[PDB]
Amino acid sequence: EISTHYVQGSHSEENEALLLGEDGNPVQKGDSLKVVPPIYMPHTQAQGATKIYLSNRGKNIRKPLEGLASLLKDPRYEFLFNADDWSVNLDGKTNKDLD
Amino acid sequence: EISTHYVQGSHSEENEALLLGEDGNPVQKGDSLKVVPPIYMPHTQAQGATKIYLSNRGKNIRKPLEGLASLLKDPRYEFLFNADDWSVNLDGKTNKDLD
Repeated sequence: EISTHYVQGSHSEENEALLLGEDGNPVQKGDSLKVVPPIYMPHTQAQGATKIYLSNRGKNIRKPLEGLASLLKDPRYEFLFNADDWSVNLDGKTNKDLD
Repeated sequence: EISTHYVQGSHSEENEALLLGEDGNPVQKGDSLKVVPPIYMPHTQAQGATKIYLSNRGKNIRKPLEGLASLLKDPRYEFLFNADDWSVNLDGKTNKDLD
């Protein structure tokens, strides 16, 4: 819903128009275990610069996603989202089960 | 949202088309601590004179910004916006902290 495709018309994930640094690397690639969101190039399709059009697949649930992001970093929900032996990693694997 | 760019197509901040005075200096460059806004040249890119285009990046929040400015110039909200020692400078540095 935020990251913009490098080319208009198509919203491919591989065309993420992120904000790159002087060296060439993006300013903020983004993390999954951490809740930092990725940085993206500003949406602008005017003359002079490349045509940047925002993704058209985004829904209207930005506020609930922001609320969930705030909740994820709250240390009062460790028992829910960060269980010791029941923490689900990226690929969906748990150290122990419900037994 | 109100100032106009000196070059059409792009709205770079370095292309601000501020209405200059007879002597050469701008009539109203604007101030930050003071809530006075800068004056800009009229939006008219017709033939005969130089082409000046309006801002192409502004949102639709002119009314809330005017309300915020009115609140900022209100002496009844000093306890919020102009606290005694916890005033914030332009670079974001206060005399004291929350402790």
